[PDB]
Amino acid sequence: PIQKVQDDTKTLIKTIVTRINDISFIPGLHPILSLSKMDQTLAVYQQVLTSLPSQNVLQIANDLENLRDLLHLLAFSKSCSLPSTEVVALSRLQGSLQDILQQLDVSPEC
Ligand SMILES: [Ca+2]
Repeated sequence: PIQKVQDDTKTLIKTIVTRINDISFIPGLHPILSLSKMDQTLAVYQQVLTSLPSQNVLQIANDLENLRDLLHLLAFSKSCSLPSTEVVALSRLQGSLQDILQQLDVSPEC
C-alpha cells in the first residue's frame, strides 16, 4: 500500500543517515525541495558515489537507487512526471537527506 511506501521512504532515509554516521537543525525551519529537485539532488550524489571505491559507499549507492525509485513511485501516485571526494560527498549527502526527511511529513510538491 501507499502508507507502506511513504513509511519505507522515511525509514530508508534514516537507514542511510545512520550508515553515514557509522563511517565517521531547527524543527519547523528547512528548505523546500520539490519531488524533481529531490530526484535531481540524489542523482548528483549517485553519479559522485558510483565512481568511488569502498564497500560502505557501494551500499549507500544501492540505497540511493531504491530512494530515487520510491520518489518516482510517489510522483506517479500524485499524477505527475519527473524525467577526498568521498568524505565531502557523504557529509553533504547526510545534510541533504535530513532536509528531505524534514519535509516528508507531507506529500511534497511535484
Ligand atoms: Ca531504478
